[PDB]
Amino acid sequence: NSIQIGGLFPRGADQEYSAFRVGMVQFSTSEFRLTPHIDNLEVANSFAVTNAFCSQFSRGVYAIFGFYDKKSVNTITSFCGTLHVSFITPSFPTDGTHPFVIQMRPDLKGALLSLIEYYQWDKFAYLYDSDRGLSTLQAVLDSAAEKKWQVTAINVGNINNDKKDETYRSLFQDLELKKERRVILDCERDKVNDIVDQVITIGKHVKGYHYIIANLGFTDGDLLKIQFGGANVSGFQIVDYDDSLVSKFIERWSTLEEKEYPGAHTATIKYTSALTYDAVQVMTEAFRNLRKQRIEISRRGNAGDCLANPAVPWGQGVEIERALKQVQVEGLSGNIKFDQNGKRINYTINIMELKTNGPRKIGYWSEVDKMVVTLT
Amino acid sequence: NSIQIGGLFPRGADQEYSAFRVGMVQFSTSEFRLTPHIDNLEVANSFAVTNAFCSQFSRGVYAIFGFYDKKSVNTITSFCGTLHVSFITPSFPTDGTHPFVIQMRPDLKGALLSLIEYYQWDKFAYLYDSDRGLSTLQAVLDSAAEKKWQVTAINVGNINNDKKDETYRSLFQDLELKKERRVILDCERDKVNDIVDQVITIGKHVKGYHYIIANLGFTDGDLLKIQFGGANVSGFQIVDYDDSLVSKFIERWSTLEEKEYPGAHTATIKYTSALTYDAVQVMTEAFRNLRKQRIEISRRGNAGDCLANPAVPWGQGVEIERALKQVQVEGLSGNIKFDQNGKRINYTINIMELKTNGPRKIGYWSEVDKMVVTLT
Amino acid sequence: NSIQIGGLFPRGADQEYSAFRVGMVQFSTSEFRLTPHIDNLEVANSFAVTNAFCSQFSRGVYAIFGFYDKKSVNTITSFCGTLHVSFITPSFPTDGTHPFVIQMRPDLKGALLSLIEYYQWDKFAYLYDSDRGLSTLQAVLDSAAEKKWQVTAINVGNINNDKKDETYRSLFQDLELKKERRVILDCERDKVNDIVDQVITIGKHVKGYHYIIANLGFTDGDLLKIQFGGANVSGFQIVDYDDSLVSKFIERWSTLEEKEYPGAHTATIKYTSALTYDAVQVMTEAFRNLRKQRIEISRRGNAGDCLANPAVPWGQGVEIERALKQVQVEGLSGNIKFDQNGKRINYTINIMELKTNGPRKIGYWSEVDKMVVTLT
Amino acid sequence: NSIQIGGLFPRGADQEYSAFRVGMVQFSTSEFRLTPHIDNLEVANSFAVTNAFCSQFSRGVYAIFGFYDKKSVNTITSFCGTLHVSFITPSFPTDGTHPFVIQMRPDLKGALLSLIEYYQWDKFAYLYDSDRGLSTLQAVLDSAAEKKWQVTAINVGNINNDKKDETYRSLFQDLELKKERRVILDCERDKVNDIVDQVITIGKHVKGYHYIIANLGFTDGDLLKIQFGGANVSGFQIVDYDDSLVSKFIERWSTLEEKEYPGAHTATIKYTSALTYDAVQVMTEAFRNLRKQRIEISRRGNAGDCLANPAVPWGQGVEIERALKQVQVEGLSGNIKFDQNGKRINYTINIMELKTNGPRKIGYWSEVDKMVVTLT
Ligand SMILES: *[C@@H]1O[C@H](CO)[C@@H](O[C@@H]2O[C@H](CO)[C@@H](O[C@@H]3O[C@H](CO)[C@@H](O)[C@H](O)[C@@H]3O)[C@H](O)[C@H]2NC(C)=O)[C@H](O)[C@H]1NC(C)=O
Ligand SMILES: *[C@@H]1O[C@H](CO)[C@@H](O[C@@H]2O[C@H](CO)[C@@H](O[C@@H]3O[C@H](CO)[C@@H](O)[C@H](O)[C@@H]3O)[C@H](O)[C@H]2NC(C)=O)[C@H](O)[C@H]1NC(C)=O
Ligand SMILES: *[C@@H]1O[C@H](CO)[C@@H](O[C@@H]2O[C@H](CO)[C@@H](O[C@@H]3O[C@H](CO)[C@@H](O)[C@H](O)[C@@H]3O)[C@H](O)[C@H]2NC(C)=O)[C@H](O)[C@H]1NC(C)=O
Ligand SMILES: *[C@@H]1O[C@H](CO)[C@@H](O[C@@H]2O[C@H](CO)[C@@H](O[C@@H]3O[C@H](CO)[C@@H](O)[C@H](O)[C@@H]3O)[C@H](O)[C@H]2NC(C)=O)[C@H](O)[C@H]1NC(C)=O
Ligand SMILES: *[C@@H]1O[C@H](CO)[C@@H](O[C@@H]2O[C@H](CO)[C@@H](O)[C@H](O)[C@H]2NC(C)=O)[C@H](O)[C@H]1NC(C)=O
Ligand SMILES: *[C@@H]1O[C@H](CO)[C@@H](O[C@@H]2O[C@H](CO)[C@@H](O)[C@H](O)[C@H]2NC(C)=O)[C@H](O)[C@H]1NC(C)=O
Ligand SMILES: *[C@@H]1O[C@H](CO)[C@@H](O[C@@H]2O[C@H](CO)[C@@H](O)[C@H](O)[C@H]2NC(C)=O)[C@H](O)[C@H]1NC(C)=O
Ligand SMILES: *[C@@H]1O[C@H](CO)[C@@H](O[C@@H]2O[C@H](CO)[C@@H](O)[C@H](O)[C@H]2NC(C)=O)[C@H](O)[C@H]1NC(C)=O
Repeated sequence: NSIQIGGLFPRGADQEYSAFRVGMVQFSTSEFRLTPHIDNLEVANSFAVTNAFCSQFSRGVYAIFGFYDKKSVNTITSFCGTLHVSFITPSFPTDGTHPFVIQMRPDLKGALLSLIEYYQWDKFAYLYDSDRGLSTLQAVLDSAAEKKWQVTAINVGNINNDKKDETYRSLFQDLELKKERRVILDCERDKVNDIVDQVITIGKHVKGYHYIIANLGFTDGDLLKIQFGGANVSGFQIVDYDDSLVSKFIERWSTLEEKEYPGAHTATIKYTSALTYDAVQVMTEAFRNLRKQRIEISRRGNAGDCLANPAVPWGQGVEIERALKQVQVEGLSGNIKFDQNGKRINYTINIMELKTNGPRKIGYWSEVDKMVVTLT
Repeated sequence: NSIQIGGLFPRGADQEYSAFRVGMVQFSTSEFRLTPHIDNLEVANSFAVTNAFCSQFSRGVYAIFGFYDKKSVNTITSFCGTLHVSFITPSFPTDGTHPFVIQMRPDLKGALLSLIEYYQWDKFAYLYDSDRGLSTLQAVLDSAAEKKWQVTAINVGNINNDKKDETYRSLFQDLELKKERRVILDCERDKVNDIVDQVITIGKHVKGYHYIIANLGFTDGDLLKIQFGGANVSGFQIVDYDDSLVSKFIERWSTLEEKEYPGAHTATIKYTSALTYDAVQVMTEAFRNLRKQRIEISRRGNAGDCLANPAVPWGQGVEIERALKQVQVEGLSGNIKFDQNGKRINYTINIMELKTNGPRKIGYWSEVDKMVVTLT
Repeated sequence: NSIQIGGLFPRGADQEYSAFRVGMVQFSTSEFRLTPHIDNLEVANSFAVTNAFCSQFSRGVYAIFGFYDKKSVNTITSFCGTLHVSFITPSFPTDGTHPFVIQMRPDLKGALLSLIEYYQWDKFAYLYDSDRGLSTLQAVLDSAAEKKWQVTAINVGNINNDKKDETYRSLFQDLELKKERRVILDCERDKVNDIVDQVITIGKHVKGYHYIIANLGFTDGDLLKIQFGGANVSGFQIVDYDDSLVSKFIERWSTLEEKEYPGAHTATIKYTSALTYDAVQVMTEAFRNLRKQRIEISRRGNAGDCLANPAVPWGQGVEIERALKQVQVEGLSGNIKFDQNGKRINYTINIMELKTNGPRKIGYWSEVDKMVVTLT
Repeated sequence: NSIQIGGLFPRGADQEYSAFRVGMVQFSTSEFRLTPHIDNLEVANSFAVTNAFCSQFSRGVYAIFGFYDKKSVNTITSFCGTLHVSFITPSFPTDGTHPFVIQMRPDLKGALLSLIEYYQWDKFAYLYDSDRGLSTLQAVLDSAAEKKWQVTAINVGNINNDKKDETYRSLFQDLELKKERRVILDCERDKVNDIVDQVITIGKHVKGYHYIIANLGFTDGDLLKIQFGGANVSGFQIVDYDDSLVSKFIERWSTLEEKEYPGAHTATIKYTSALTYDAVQVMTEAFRNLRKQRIEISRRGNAGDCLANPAVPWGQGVEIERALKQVQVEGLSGNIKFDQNGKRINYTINIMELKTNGPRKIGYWSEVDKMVVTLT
């Protein structure tokens, strides 16, 4: 027995594809071995996204895995919820109840606001980028209205790379006029690193300036260049490198070569690749549970084409969705439990601060609890 | 000769389709005869949008007219820019330079900020809706950062109809705590009408309050219920009902029947329908200019399909885009000139206020000029 | 046996006729069977009223039910007192002791003045209408002479529908000059509804204002549009919807159909219909008491005609009047006891106010007692 | 040739019937002599009013003359406007556009308010009686609202004759508390005389107390008993005893006996009888004009009965109405001109003050002009 699936990896996700392969070979069980068909493309081009989607749909697959941006999430959700096709993705969640989508990246607004109100903040800033959405921004604004805050929102995505230095320096210069020393950074690795570069240039890495990285790869970025500025730097983490299974995976990972497994001969791993690993795990577990449910869902014939008018769903797809949304395991990120829509639940988000002795966890967060303090 | 085009209209665009037909029958001529191919659908469904686009592309069209939304704009832009197929639309303009897309709805952030600084505001509120994007909100915030303002942003898009009453009344009830007497409404006609209903129900249309309808359909809404409250009100109107050709069109319009041309036996008209009329005008003018420039665009063969790998555009698409962007005429909205990106320029936006007698034009805004007031 | 009566209902008394039929079918019994003879007409036309009266008198009726107005009350009273034919009516009671007329609508001047002195008013306004007379106005004035008040009386009866808007808005506009924030509305349901519409349109339902609905149909009007304005409101309600038999009647009432019993598939009921129900009740009780007292009333011969000169009454008319005035039962309006003149006594009028949650009974007024407040 | 008409005179209108006969014999022209059928009755009993009306309608008459009170005006207006029958009356006018009615008593609100504002009044009283209506009261109240006055309205009609002295004395006693010396009296001869008696009893006839009699018989009442109190007494007049025709009529009138012409051996005459005279005159003139219009309107057959269902008008009645409403002569009251409704126009109202030398005219009033001052 075998299975046909699809992989939508953007040009440049070498580490993510490496982790995908590592998981496919680790969880490989002769009882049922999967057979994917990768398709790399510009993920921000809905045209190519739909091309690959229809290719993998006609290929006769049951589930699809891949990323998406704020320019293709709508396309993906529509196509999936129409053709009743499960789509797994670590990319940012969706601002709605989009079915047939398995969002592995947990939420962040909760822990972010918890940390904020824990540091007792009332006037700060928020530098955002539209590369992921504006749900965090909307949550921040509503919490400010309900908390009597004074936010200073700014966008740093439309700013090209040719005038970045001049612009950023201008923003940091005209920011001190309001005596604003505390700051937030809702951007990806590239943007946060460019911003830290501009910061070290202006020399604002001195103490009194607090910084929050509103992502999960607090350890993936270049940090040692500002760890000595005495600044109040913080950040979140989703992977805990000090656990049994994650440490074993890291041992098996760093010892790999950068030729047959690019972006894999390191001690740290991107949370995106960790979630790709966990996604391989959960897909294997769901298909195994189906195999153990005394059910065969082999497509009767060719699945068809996207443009089939009218639509042409198949209930066994709903069964696959229900199976995927009924999993509970422990992966690199931790307890992986889902809800009826697809979002994650009952997860852990380790908080981290940058101290002279390196990053140090100072507690965790969850949905049932508020922020916790562990480091005495 | 004859020409074939496409049409994408939502479920409920009766007035817009009527205006489209009116323009088709008015601007027609023996020179060329358009051959539309209408296709109604849920414009917020990317799958249906792709289906309609591919149908009208296989039909062998030379251009397309239609609307879009926050959940289909990226799909439309990608498909057009890839297939080199133009696409006219009055919907909210894109946040970038997307080729092969003719935007008819001019920008609003400039005039809005000019009006705000004219009224000399420093602490107000902003009610937005996830219907046309948050470009206006982002601009308001990134300009408040430099204008020393205190904004209070709120969303009203995720509100259901059963709880709309209790929710709206809670908003303004909370705003009393902050002493918020000045407000901005960046919402659609129905949403602003519901907001105004709740406002008058609560008793806030009385003097001491100010409101701003952040849209071009100022008169498009029902203001008679808030005209005699004594509260400041302001807005924008892209069509000046006191002009020659617009008055002639209104004469030909109100006289018509609500049977063959629904939403037509009235003196008011929605800016969406006005822009539809102007769109038909500019398309006819462009095709006439092309046929007059001793040119040939007729497709030698068929179009194939969207998913033809690799993508295969056709040459005359660039010429058609250059034509549609090389137009300078006048219509309901006023002068109609586009830039390389396709957005409008050298346009005017008449500012208005709600007096006890009726809404009068206090001034107008431009791109090369600021908010020119009219003291009279 | 059977009994024949008459019925005079205006053009539009659907709810009242429905309540009449409901009472006829409810209070019926094998003891006696009523035999109504309905006759609709313009109640404000004395000629038509005389025609109907003479028709139903020649028909050989033993009593009559029906309404009247300021232009027919004298006709009805004279005809009845001359022919010794009783006449039940919920319409406004007469300004005197007119025999053979059973008034069901209890007085209001006492409770109104008690409420006024309870709120401690000294300078207010009074809007009246030439629809039920000016007894309330005359009493208000002759009591202000002794209470040291400053009244501002205004009429709204001679206002047409085309100019109602501009006229109503002019009234309250002029009242601002006198700083008139307290008001009384002695008008019908439709008139008070129009007044309230114009009030909310102008922005005077906000705090700092007080209103009093000088009628028993407090809930009969639409208050949801003025409930959340923040302005004081008060009124009277003769039917307490929170009682056993009234609740049972409402259960039997709302369940009914709007086809056979129009204006019946609702939980609210107009005091006119309630008094119609109570009128049927008391008439049945009186005829049963008569048949039980070993009496005979059946007319030996016909009735002749109204204009029989000289007038020739019949003896049992005085007995029927004594019976109808010798009744003491309970119904929707409450206890039902009459005096020698025929007006009601030992009744109750529940005072009410408009709270944000709903209209609650703050107290009640009586004849032998004053305005008993309920602090709870 | 002859004519049949009707006369509705209340029991006690001996002087009015005498004047009626005097006019019928004076204007008696052999060209056409009228033949009335008098019918005395209690004018405040609509039953008897309708009885007499139907009697004179079946008798085969063309026009009707008589009085009415505030308890029969509606009956009269309805019957007339229904059967299209002209009704002449000196009684108080109607508060509406009641057709087929000839109101000979001019208006009074105009001249009353003119005199008031001429004496420069701002705080006074108003003692009214419902024996005529409340139009004067409503006019006074609206003029007060539009003039910033402080009126003190009081009713003295409901007060029986057994407690009149005690009540009146109480009102005069508790009136001085507001320092109210100026007073108005809107009552008939009996009530005004009783009030003057109570006044002379209390001794309030001293100067400083002003009094206005809001009727036209300022000279018909008992005045010499208070003419010496030095009070500021005023009053209106409609008849000027110092003119040619009126003086000749008085000469022919006083010389008559009180046996064949009761209430006629005097030097003064009631304005009601003067208007009866003028009504005889105008009816004769209208019938003469019809005779001179080459038209015969003899009823084809028996006119029928009131209760004829449906109604049974006749256009020649409309012709009679148009003829009566197209007269212009000079009678005891002066220029008698009518309007489309029936009211009078272009008349004179001589004002009068009570001085030690007796009543003295001090000007006049009209509809085209305001109050005038003649007595230097
Ligand atoms: C950077 O991080 C350090 C912790 O490593 C922060 O230290 C402490 O900051 C808190 C927050 O302000 C202080 O608490 C407060 O004291 C102020 C004094 O007026 C009071 O108003 C607050 O309500 C609160 O109680 C705390 O005393 C302070 N202690 C030490 C040893 O630093 C530091 O504030 C952070 N700086 C920035 C710019 O975020
Ligand atoms: C509604 O609109 C009216 C007029 O458009 C506003 O009246 C305006 O109120 C502002 C502030 O109260 C006035 O500005 C101030 O004027 C004084 C001089 O009186 C000056 O000393 C201050 O420095 C400031 O400039 C403005 O003059 C006044 N406009 C007019 C025509 O009188 C009103 O405030 C608006 N209401 C709301 C709730 O927005
Ligand atoms: C609407 O109703 C409320 C309450 O029913 C009214 O509040 C009432 O206002 C009056 C006058 O402002 C208060 O009377 C005064 O109270 C003070 C003590 O605060 C006393 O010294 C005065 O001699 C006088 O009695 C009354 O207490 C107050 N009621 C409550 C419960 O606070 C309000 O005025 C009404 N508004 C209108 C427009 O009628
Ligand atoms: C009774 O009638 C006599 C006329 O025969 C009135 O005489 C005059 O009354 C007028 C009205 O008040 C006086 O005019 C005023 O003088 C006051 C003084 O403060 C002024 O405030 C007014 O604006 C007006 O100009 C007039 O002087 C006075 N003259 C005489 C010789 O009496 C009398 O007032 C009447 N009394 C009453 C109680 O109606
Ligand atoms: C939520 O997730 C936690 C993850 O720890 C669940 O709890 C424990 O589950 C892990 C496996 O994920 C076991 O190894 C542990 O023995 C469990 N107990 C403890 C104390 O760690 C937990 O059951 C999940 N559910 C809820 C409702 O919290
Ligand atoms: C911008 O638009 C204006 C119209 O608002 C245009 O100028 C008018 O164009 C006509 C020709 O169609 C000229 O005759 C007028 O003189 C122009 N207006 C003025 C004030 O001169 C034109 O398209 C643009 N004009 C400018 C100055 O940019
Ligand atoms: C006035 O009306 C009341 C009802 O509001 C009546 O009294 C109730 O009548 C019942 C008999 O039907 C008695 O059992 C109750 O005791 C009465 N009420 C009270 C408080 O005692 C009755 O018709 C009149 N009562 C009075 C006191 O006038
Ligand atoms: C209004 O009535 C007057 C009454 O005097 C009319 O005028 C005079 O009419 C009388 C007859 O009624 C004549 O004897 C006079 O010769 C007329 N003139 C004068 C100066 O008295 C008058 O015509 C009527 N019409 C209007 C519009 O006022």
